[PDB]
Amino acid sequence: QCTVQVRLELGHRAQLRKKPTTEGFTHDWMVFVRGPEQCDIQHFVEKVVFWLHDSFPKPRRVCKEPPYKVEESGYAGFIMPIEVHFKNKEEPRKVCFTYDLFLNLEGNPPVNHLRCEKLTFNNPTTEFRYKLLRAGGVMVM
Ligand SMILES: O=C(Nc1ccc2nc(CN3CCCCC3)[nH]c2c1)c1ccc(I)cc1
Repeated sequence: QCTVQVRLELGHRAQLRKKPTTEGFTHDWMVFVRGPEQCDIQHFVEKVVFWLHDSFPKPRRVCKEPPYKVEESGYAGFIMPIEVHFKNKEEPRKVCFTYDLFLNLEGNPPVNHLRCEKLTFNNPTTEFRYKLLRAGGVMVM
C-alpha cells in the first residue's frame, strides 16, 4: 500500500516569425514537457510523443530523452495530443494530454504558458516506485 505523486509541466511559447512576406508561416512556436527544477523526469519517462496537425511533415514527433520539446513554424493554433510514456511494466503505461497550442494573434505579446499536471501512481511495483522516487516523486500512505 502506497501512492507516489510526481509533477509534470507542459508548456508552449509562440511569437511572430520575422521572415519574407511570401513565407506563409506567421509564427514560431515551441511546445515541451519538463519536470520541476531539481527533478529529473527521465527516470520514469520512456518517451514523449507530440502529435502535430496532420499538415506538418512527420506529424508524430518523438523525444526519447530530454529535452522533450518540438520547435516549429506555423500559421494557426491547434489541439495537440501529447503522450507521456512511462518506464512502467504494468498499468498505466502512458498518459495522454490534450494540449491547447494557441498563437499570439493581433500583435499581442509572445505566448509563454505553463500547464502543471500532478500524476498519482497507486501501488506502483517496487521497480517503478524507485524510478518515480529517483525522479523526485513523493510518497503518501
Ligand atoms: O501551421 C500549420 N501547418 C504547418 C504545416 C506544415 C509546416 N511546415 C513547417 C515548417 N517546418 C517543417 C519541418 C521542419 C521545421 C520547419 N511549419 C508548418 C506548419 C497548421 C495548419 C492548420 C492548422 I487548423 C493548424 C496549424
